[PDB]
Amino acid sequence: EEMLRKAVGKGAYEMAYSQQENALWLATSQSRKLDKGGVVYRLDPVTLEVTQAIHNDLKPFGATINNTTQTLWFGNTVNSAVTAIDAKTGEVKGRLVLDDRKRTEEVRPLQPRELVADDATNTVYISGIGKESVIWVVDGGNIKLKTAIQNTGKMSTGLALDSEGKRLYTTNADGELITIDTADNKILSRKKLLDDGKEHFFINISLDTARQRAFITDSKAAEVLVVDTRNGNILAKVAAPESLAVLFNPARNEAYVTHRQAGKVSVIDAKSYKVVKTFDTPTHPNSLALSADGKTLYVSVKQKSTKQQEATQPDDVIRIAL
Repeated sequence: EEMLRKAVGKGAYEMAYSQQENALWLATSQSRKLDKGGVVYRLDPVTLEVTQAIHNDLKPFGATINNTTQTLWFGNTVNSAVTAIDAKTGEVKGRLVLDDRKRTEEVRPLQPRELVADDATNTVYISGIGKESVIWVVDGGNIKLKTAIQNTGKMSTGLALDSEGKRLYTTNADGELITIDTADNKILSRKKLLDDGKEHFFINISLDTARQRAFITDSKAAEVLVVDTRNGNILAKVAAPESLAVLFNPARNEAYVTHRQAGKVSVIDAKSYKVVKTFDTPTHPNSLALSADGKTLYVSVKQKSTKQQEATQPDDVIRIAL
């Protein structure tokens, strides 16, 4: 319905929402050439006005929040690290380097991508992408590395957590869905979701744990997958443009999907498995966030920026009253 576009800053990416603080956070990397480090912006959930600017010496990209500890967790992609920030005070609690290797021509350090927090065990799971990706398991209590789950495939970007079921899911560029037992950090199964001889980059995944199903985006194909998390069988193929982020809303039984190249956001009705609404978010939408009540959707919208020519305008956040 009602849409509000608000400029925040350059290099906007992922977001996190806190009902306790009644606030929204946006990770910004700022200018890649002029700025060393980045800023995490605290935003008014109604007006999107900056209510706090947290300067970071490492650029933040991915974002998640532990609702029990009220601790924000950000992925430092270009530094192979994760940052913990107190959501109430805004103080940086500490950082952990996940790949301290120096970059050469043969050595390419793994970079954090997605982050999910287990409020029950205070555990942070971080997807470290690369040729041979991993899942980093971080102790939220003392910001220390517990272990690194091996062999998640090529560019295993996706990450979603089933806290009660003790199941962790990740998706990669090998077209497979990987299920992990969080009780011992071991891969329980992996299944190639499609056997059509086509290339499939499953970038993101969002869970409907109540019905044991997952929504998975694909940047190489023009359809969003709905998958049964018990066996990996495909429940539906929703026709939509090439997709990046996906967020399921249990309060409305809908899934929202960003289309970077199309410049749009799709609303997928999870009962009929059809796109019932498309939001106009011109110029590369990126990440999604929902208010606690499921009534407000937040979309980070990025300007066109290249490796040679950066954007001269800041990125935006769009607030959509559902």
